[PDB]
Amino acid sequence: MGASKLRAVLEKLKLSRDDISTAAGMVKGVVDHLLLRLKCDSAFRGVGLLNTGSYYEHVKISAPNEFDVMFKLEVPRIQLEEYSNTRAYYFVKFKRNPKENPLSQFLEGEILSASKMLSKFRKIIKEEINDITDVIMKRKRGPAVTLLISEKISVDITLALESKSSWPASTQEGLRIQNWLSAKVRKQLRLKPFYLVPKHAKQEETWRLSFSHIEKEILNNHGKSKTCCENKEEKCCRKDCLKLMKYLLEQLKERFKDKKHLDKFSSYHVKTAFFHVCTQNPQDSQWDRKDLGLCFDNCVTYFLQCLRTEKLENYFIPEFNLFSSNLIDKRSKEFLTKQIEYERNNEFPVFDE
Ligand SMILES: [Zn+2]
Repeated sequence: MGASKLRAVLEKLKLSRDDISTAAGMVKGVVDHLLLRLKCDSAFRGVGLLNTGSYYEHVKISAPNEFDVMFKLEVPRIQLEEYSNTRAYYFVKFKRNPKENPLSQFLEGEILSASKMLSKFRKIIKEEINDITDVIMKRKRGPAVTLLISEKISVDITLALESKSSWPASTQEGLRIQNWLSAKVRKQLRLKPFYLVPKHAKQEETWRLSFSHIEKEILNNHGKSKTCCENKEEKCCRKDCLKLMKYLLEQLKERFKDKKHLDKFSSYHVKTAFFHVCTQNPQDSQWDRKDLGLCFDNCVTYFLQCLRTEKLENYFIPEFNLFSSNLIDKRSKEFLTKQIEYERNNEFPVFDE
């Protein structure tokens, strides 16, 4: 219950709205030009922009000079094959689509090559950018490409495949929103497409499931009550809490920047944990504005338990553990645990620094 202070922090974050908005505009102008270029290419005919991520969830609170952008590509009749026993990684094949389809230039045997596709994606964007100081492309550190706009704004660009078929079985027990949002809503959401982003596992040519569009839909229609946050009597602190969790993690990564201890943690971990706290606390009355202090403390406490037990399930794919030993070592989780505990015990000093 340090609610008075948390409000002041939120109020401070609002002062960044204009810079972030101005920056978003420049990114948009550039990313629109790029989309027009991509659409001229045979391989990327059904390419489109996916308006997802923190900016579109109204939850981007820092870093006017950093954006993530996702392009989507409609890929009909996809066949998936699970990579090993990872529940989130897959190989991509096609259902009787061998020829007359421009995407087949990207095949290696029967599987679609992420590496070939990304290389052509990058090459197209580079060509376009080379045809036009105010926009450059950073060289490879491996998020397909990264741009620098006006020598100032860094934009990470991700290509995603869109599949309109039903979600893979590993999502069967995920998205536990039945008692928060409804069974009805869960049914409707699961009829929507899923996405696949290029992502190495273990190793190569695998793709990882992505649901950034569902995450956006939940965040922008987030109450048990259909009118949550539409009137003064129903202002909940759910987004405030998510904002504070993200800022906490950003501020900590900034503080221990010289250490490598915090490099593996990202806002996705915070966002994932936050959705789990929404599931555990399904009623809007558990997110009363006046209880901002208790609610933020639930979020922090939840996040600490994930660290201590080394378990943070992907919200969509329950068997995919974001905090497994294979992704993040015990020492890093133990370091973050200690810092969060210190921070909580001292009314969050990093919120002023
Ligand atoms: Zn609300």
